[PDB]
Amino acid sequence: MKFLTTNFLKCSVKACDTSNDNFPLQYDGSKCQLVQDESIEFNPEFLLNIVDRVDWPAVLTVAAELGNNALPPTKPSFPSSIQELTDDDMAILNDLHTLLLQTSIAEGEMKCRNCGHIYYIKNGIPNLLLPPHLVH
Ligand SMILES: [Zn+2]
Repeated sequence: MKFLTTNFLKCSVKACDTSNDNFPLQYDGSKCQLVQDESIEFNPEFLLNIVDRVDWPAVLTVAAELGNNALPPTKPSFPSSIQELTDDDMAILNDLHTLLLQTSIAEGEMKCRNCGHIYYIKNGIPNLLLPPHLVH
């Protein structure tokens, strides 16, 4: 499951819905095996839409769990059109593409910070229901 998905997965126990600790889940980085899918094509327009949607604090938390400590504490901001993007903006976009879309968890384990429920990812598939669309 793509790194991006960790930004939209909360504990499936209904009693946890009211907790501030139901999301994000706590990924066990000692157990999560990561794989790169480089066949996913870079699309800046699509990526800009994605970056706008993510909860940045949860990106930072999960990334650190999975061994990435090179992200800025504030979500990168970008101009309103592709034409206005700098080379530096594009380099950031490329890095975000690699992180959010090309990086997948093939196998792993993650838990609810509120209730301690342990979930699993097997052959890239979590045993918690995936949402049909990604929104906060
Ligand atoms: Zn829970």
